[PDB]
Amino acid sequence: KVFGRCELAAAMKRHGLDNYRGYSLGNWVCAAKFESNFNTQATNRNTDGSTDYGILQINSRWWCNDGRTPGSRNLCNIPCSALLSSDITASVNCAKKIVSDGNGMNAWVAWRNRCKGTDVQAWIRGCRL
Ligand SMILES: [Au+]
Ligand SMILES: [Cl-]
Ligand SMILES: [Cl-]
Ligand SMILES: [Cl-]
Repeated sequence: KVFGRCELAAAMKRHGLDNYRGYSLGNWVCAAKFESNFNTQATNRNTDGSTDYGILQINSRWWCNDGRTPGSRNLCNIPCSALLSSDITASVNCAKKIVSDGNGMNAWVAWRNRCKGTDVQAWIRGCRL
């Protein structure tokens, strides 16, 4: 599913992601933007042979199982394909565990590169939450 900007922002809230580990909601929406352009079915291979899955490009090297990433963990105890659902509970459960990993949102290279320090509130502009 391709979520609307406000649509995702509200789903993320209801799921507790907003101010999670102290990252304000527009940090998340910003991250989802640049990782997946809001598309839950987004998949992307990395040079190391692992793949990133879904709305937040959760990586099969440590977080989920895809059956093809050699030497890999499944910290979120889920098959990577559940990270492609239209309901984002699974990706969000997993992202909670990733951002609690010690480096916060830096774990999303794209967040650090494109959202970190910018005016994130702009991503939840005009939304009814
Ligand atoms: Au959801
Ligand atoms: Cl594997
Ligand atoms: Cl949802
Ligand atoms: Cl932090």
